[PDB]
Amino acid sequence: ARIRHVQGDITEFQGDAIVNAANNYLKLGAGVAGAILRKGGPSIQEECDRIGKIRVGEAAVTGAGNLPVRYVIHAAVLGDEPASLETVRKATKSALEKAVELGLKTVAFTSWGAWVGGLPAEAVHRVMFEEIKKAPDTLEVTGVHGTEKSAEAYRRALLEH
Repeated sequence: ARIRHVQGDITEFQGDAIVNAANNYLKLGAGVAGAILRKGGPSIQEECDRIGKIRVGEAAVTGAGNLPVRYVIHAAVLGDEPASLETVRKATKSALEKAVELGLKTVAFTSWGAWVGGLPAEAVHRVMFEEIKKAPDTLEVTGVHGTEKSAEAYRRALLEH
């Protein structure tokens, strides 16, 4: 799938879905998840509770409440097991699979930086980008970054070569 990198708040993404990095228990806390629970509203955690625990490396879909997407795809990168490059690979793949199953066209991810601090940053990026590349061209993926400097740096890396 094609990727485009922009600066923004992922909770303001106007497309079909956002991916929320998650624990496998599917319980929301602070950060992106906190913005989701506040701006999305109570229905998101309520539906996560309905789904129940999933395995690390899996994903699960909820509605998005008052957010301007249709779905939140929760990607379980850690929880009852630690994050690894394999859990990152699996969770990314699983999230993309849910998007494809739902027949979606536009899906946003963050860098997942706040979930992978003990892993090598460049390898995390490589694993995620490889999974996104393998996804069908029926998907357009947006990488949402906190700053313009970072968004542009990610675009720059796609020239290289």
